[PDB]
Amino acid sequence: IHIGAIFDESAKKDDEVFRTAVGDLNQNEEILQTEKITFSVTFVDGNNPFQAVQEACELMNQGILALVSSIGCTSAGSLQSLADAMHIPHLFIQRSTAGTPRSGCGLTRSNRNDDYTLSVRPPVYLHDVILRVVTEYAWQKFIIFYDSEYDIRGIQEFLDKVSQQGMDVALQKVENNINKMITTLFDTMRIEELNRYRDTLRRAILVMNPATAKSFITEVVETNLVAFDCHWIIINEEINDVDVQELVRRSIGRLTIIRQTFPVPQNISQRCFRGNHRISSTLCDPKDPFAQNMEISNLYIYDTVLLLANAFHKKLEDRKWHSMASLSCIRKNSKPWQGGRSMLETIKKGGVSGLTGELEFGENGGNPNVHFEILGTNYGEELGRGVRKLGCWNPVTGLNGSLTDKKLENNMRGVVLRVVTVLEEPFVMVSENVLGKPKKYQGFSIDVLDALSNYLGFNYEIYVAPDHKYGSPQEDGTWNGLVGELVFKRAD
Amino acid sequence: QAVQEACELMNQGILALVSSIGCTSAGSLQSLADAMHIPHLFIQRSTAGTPRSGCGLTRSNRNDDYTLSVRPPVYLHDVILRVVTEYAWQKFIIFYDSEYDIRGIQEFLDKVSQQGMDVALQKVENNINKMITTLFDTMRIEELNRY
Repeated sequence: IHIGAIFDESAKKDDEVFRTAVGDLNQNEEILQTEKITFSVTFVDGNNPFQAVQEACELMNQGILALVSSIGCTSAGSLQSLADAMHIPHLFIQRSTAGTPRSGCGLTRSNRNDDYTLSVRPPVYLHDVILRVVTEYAWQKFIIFYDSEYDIRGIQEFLDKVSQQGMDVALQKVENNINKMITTLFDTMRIEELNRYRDTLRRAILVMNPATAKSFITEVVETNLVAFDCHWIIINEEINDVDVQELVRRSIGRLTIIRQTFPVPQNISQRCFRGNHRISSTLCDPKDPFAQNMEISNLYIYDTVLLLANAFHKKLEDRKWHSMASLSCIRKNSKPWQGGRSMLETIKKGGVSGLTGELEFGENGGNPNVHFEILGTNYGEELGRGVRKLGCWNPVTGLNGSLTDKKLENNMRGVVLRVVTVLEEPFVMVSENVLGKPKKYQGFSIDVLDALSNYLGFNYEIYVAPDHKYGSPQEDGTWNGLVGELVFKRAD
Repeated sequence: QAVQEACELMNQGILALVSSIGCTSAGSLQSLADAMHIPHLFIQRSTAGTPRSGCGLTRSNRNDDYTLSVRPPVYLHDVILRVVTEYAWQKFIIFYDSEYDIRGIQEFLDKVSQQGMDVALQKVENNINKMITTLFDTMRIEELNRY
C-alpha cells in the first residue's frame, strides 16, 4: 500500500498525525490485517495550487490509490480539478483562514465530471445555527461584526433567511487595526450617531476569530461602548472553555458564545477505544504533549487515514485489490483511471468511527455529523459574569435542552410617537430658536411628558399644528385645528 | 487542462502566455507562472455579462506576481456605495442574481456600515416572468403590500 498526502506548510503537524495513524494501523487487529501502509507525506505552500498539483502528480507517479490533502481552498480547487482529470479520490480537509468562521471554497469547477472531492470537515451549519438563535431571541435590529477574512459565500442563503424576517441587520468588516474602528466611533460621532449605534450595539454578533473578539471587546469596554442593557453573541468553530471564559471575563453586559464539538462520550478511554483497537494517546488523550499542540486538522487526518485503511481492507475482502499503478501528468496519455473510479465507489459510500466520532460519506461529498454547544451569562451585577450552559444542538438528533432562553424584546421600549401642540404660555415655550435645526421646548406639559417618557421609554418628536387653533366643529362636521389632526390620524 | 496546455505551449516554446479563463484556472496558470517564471497575462469573462468580481485568489505574497491582470480589479460595489451615499438612503433593499459574487455586497455593507443603513436582501433568478408573477398568488396581500 502507498498513500500520498499534500499539506500546507502550516499543516506540518498533520505529518505526525499521519505517522500516528500508520503506527496504529500497522498494529490494528481488525483493519488491513494483511498489509502495512507506506507514505510520502509532502508539504507545499497552500497558496500555490500548481505546486500542490505537481506534488500530487509526483505521488501518483510513485503510484497511489487515493489522494489526501489538508490545505487552503486556493490549492484544493486545483487538486479537485486534478481529481476530475485523473478520477482519483481527493479527501480534502480545509484549514481556517486565520481562524475566520469557515466557508466553502466556492471555486469554479468543471461540471463534466463526478466530484471526487471528499470534504472530511462537515458542511458549514453555522448560519442556520445563528438564524435559529436569532429567531429564539426574536431579534430584529443588530450588527454582525466579522474579520476581514470572513466570506458570506459559504452562507449565501443566510441573507434571504434573515431578510424574510424583515431584519435591518448591519454588516461591517472589523479592521485588523481594531482601534481604528473603535476610535472612529468614539471621536467622530455626533450625539445622534452615538445614540444610533448604542441602541444598535444593544445587540451584536461577533462572527470572528476569538483573538479579534477578545481585542474588540477589551477596547470597547475600555471605551465603554457596550450599552447598559446590551446582549451580544459570539460564534466560531475554534472556541474552547478558555476562550469562552476569557471573552466573558473581558466583557461587560450580557454575552453569549457558541462553539463546536463532537457528539462523543467524554471519557478519555471512550475517546481512544474503537472496537478492539485503541487510538494513540498522541491524539485521543488530552494529557499528551502533542495533544496540547494539536490543531483542528489533526483531528481529521487520522480519521482520513483510517478511512483509507478501511476502504483498502474492504477492497481486499471483495478481492477487488489492484497493483499500485503509476499514473503520469501532463502527457496526452493521461486519462481517467478505472481503478480510481472504483476507489471512489469504495470510499464515498462508507465510513469509519474515529476521533471525529463517526465519519461517513455519500454523494453529498461531506461528513454529515457534527455537534454544537452554547453558553452565556445573565447580566445585572447580582449575577453579572457567571457562565452558564444554555444547551446543545446537533443535526444528528436535533435539540438538546434549548439553544437559548426564549425572547429578548424590551417591554414598551422602541416606541416613537408623533405629538401635536399649540404654543401657549407657560405650558409650552420655544427655548432654543434656530432656523435650520429643530427647536427645543420647555414647559409644564413638557415637564410632565418627560416625567412620563423617562418612566416608560417614549421617544417623541413635536410639531406645531399649522392652523394655530385648538379648534371647533365646522359646518360640514369636520374639525379644524389640533383636534382635527387627531381625527384624521395625522398624529398620535 | 489549462496548466497542461500551457506547459505544452512552453514545450513548443513561448515568450508569454495569455489567458481568458475561469478564476480557479487563472490562479492555477498564475502559480504555474510563479513556478516557471514564464510570463502570464489574464483576461476574465462572466456568464451573459453578469456583474464581475475579483477572483479572490489568496496568492502567496512571498514573491513577485508573474500574472499581469489585463482586466482591472472590480470596484462596482464602490460605485454602489458612492451612489447610495449621494442619495443617503436610510432604508433600502439589495437584489443579487445567481451569478454575482456576494463578497461585493459584503464589502459594500462593510463600507456603508461606517454610517449604518437599514438593508434588505433577496436572491433573483432569470425565471422572473414566472417567479415574480407567482408572488401575487403565493404571498399574503399583507406580504405583497410590504414588498
